Parts: sequence; C-alpha cells; structure tokens
Amino acid sequence: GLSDGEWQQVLNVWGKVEADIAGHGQEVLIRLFTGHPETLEKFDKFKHLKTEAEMKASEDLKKHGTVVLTALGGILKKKGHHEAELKPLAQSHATKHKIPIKYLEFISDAIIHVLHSKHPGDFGADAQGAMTKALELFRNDIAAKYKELGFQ
Ligand code: HEM
Repeated sequence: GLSDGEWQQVLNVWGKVEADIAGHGQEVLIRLFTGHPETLEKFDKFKHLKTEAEMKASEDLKKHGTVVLTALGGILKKKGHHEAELKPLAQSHATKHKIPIKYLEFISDAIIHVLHSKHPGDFGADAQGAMTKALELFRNDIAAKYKELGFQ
C-alpha cells in the first residue's frame, strides 16, 4: 500500500534504471550472484560463471538482466495493480524455477544496493523508502501465491 507520492518517487527512480536498463540489470544480477552464490545454482545457463569477471563479460547475463528488469518495470508501472502481470511470474518461479521467497528478498536488497552504487548521493532517503516499500509489495504478493501453491 503505497501513496501516490511514493509511487511518484518509485517511477522517478525507475527513470534512472530505464536510461540504462542493461547496465542496471547486469549489476543487480551480479550483486545477487556474488552476494548469495546459492542463487547462481538456480540458473542452468549461468552456473558456469565461476568468476565475477565472467559475469561482467557475459552478454547473456546482461540480456537476462534486461528481461528481469523489464518485467519488474512493467509491474512497477502498474502502481500495485499488477495481478495479471505478477501471477504468471509467481507461477513460473514457484512451479518451474522453484525460487524460494528468500531469493526475492535477496534481489530486492540488491536493487537497493545497486541504485546507491550507481547514483551515490542521488538516491535520497525518501526515494529509498518508496522503492523499498514497492519491492516489499511485489514480494508479499508473490508470497501469497507461493502459499496458495504450497511452495517453499
Ligand atoms: C525482481 C524479481 C524477478 C523478476 C521480475 C523476474 C522475472 C523473470 C522473467 C520475466 C523470466 C522469464 C519468464 C519466466 O520464466 O517466467 C524469468 C526467468 C527466470 N528467473 Fe526470474 N525474476 C526475478 C527474480 C528471480 C530470482 C531472484 C531468481 C533466482 C535466484 C530467478 C530465477 C529465474 C530463473 C532460473 C529463470 C529461467 C531462466 C532461463 O533459463 O531463461 N528470478 N524471471
């Protein structure tokens, strides 16, 4: 439950991401994989990446970063009205990719970390608060569908 002022901040911040969706998506995935290496095991096409240099040099990782952040962007632009957009993601991640909700927490914090990293002093406290709440909303709604499916 975000206010209009908070969604405004969210989409304001998202403008930063959209000026370089591939760069942002790349660094988010890298921060995830290096900060929580067990996450890497969920990707049959990234499990080969041992080193961070390999991650950085991988165009397919940047491609997936784009896919992920494009999907997230679409969801964020719905300002909470994302049932249609979210349900298939929740289903594919629960039943096909088998991604525990913990990993969604991991990538949420990673998004936060990357925005500070790429925009130091340009990602204010109010913007962090708004973005955090949005990612929590996202997670909580996924979490509801996970429960429904009985998935851990
Ligand atoms: C912001 C959170 C996320 C978003 C918006 C997102 C979005 C997507 C989308 C759009 C796809 C392709 C369509 C599909 O299979 O449903 C996908 C695939 C996939 N995702 Fe997620 N994802 C997120 C988080 C994660 C996390 C945290 C993990 C694992 C740690 C993960 C693991 C995977 C895997 C293994 C695939 C299939 C990759 C492939 O073989 O092409 N996702 N994701």
